[PDB]
Amino acid sequence: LERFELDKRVAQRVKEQMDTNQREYYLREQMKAIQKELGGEDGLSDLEA
Amino acid sequence: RLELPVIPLRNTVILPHTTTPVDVGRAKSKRAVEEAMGADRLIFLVAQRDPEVDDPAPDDLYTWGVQAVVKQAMRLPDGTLQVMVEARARAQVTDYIPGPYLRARGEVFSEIFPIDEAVVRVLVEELKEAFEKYVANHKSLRLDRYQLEAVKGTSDPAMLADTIAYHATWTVAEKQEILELTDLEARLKKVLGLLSRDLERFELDKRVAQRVKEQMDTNQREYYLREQMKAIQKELGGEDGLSDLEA
Amino acid sequence: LERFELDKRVAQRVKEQMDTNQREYYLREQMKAIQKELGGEDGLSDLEALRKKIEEVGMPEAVKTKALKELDRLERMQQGSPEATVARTYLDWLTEVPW
Amino acid sequence: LERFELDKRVAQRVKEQMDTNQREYYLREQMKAIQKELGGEDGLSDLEA
Repeated sequence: LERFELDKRVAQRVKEQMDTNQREYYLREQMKAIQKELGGEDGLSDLEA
Repeated sequence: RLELPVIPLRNTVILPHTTTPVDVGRAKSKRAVEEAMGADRLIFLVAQRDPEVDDPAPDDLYTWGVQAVVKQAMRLPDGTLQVMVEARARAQVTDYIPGPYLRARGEVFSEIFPIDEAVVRVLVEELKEAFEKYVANHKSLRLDRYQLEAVKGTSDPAMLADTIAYHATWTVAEKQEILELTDLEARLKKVLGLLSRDLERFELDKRVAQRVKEQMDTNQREYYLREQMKAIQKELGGEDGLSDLEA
Repeated sequence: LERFELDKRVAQRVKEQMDTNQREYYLREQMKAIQKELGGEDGLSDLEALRKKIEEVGMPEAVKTKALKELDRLERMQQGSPEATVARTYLDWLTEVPW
Repeated sequence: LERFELDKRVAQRVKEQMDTNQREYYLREQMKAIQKELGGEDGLSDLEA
């Protein structure tokens, strides 16, 4: 029964690891989407200039 | 003019002519409701000082306010005295004799009256289409959707602004700068501008939601394609990255 | 008509400058929440003290635009680094000298 | 009563040391089977070496 309790415990730790990985991916793409919308006015790059 | 108890608040700003439940959950303040019934059942609602304190003080009010009045005599047996109000009109303070219990020496109401009413007609129909599509857009409001279909037909831009700008969330200092002028049709313009900024931030949210989704689908496509490349190297196999190692 | 419309276009620039820069207020508010949940604190109180100290000391406006082009390469990276700390201390050394 | 209190406490902490053994043992079982399926039985030979 201790073995089964240990299985539930590592099951929950697994699922939480997944969801923080997923949301941190989501939010870095949020950040860069917002970011290039902000830098929308300037589209000129240094090498093209 | 009849001095009235300024009954203290948590965060809620009231506009005139609106039935509103005020939940007096403070034993420093329910006795101010006893003093309100000892003051012709009358209230004078002045805004609580921002970021909140829990003390009725002279350093915990503002420089305007409105009067209200009891509608239900509701007791809650937990330390709260629920009062139903309806705000009258805007006035101010002659002598705020401080507290417990706080009062202001009451005024008469500030009485501004509409001229230039066809611009008000254009701005009421702009308000109408604006609030219409505001309800249609912001579904984070979860609003009652059976009401402006009933109350569209009136022309009372005071009461129109009251009930229309009442139900919807924008912050406390904006409630202040509506509450804190005698200027009428400019504050109607202010409400319309609030609606405009609502629609603006709505559409900017939409835009960055779409940029999110296309970056997601792009990364998934690029992963699928790099696996197509790997497996093509596999089923060519003569081009193994390995017989060079055995050689 | 012509003078009223001069004042009208003045109020047009008033409205659109308020719209645009309160709109960027909204967008940086979103970046506050995002940087919080990913890293530590509100970006460890970064890029807000620098942004409020560029506008207040001095300065010639070419220096100010030069600094605002250096805040934008710290919107792309904050981790580490052997790369972003050089521009960080560069703009620090810029903003701290007197005008 | 006192001597048998001593016996019961020392035996229960014998079971506590057995609980430490069961924790580290069973989790070591799980982690080495996972480390094996991340290996080919090599990556299991050379790391123990």
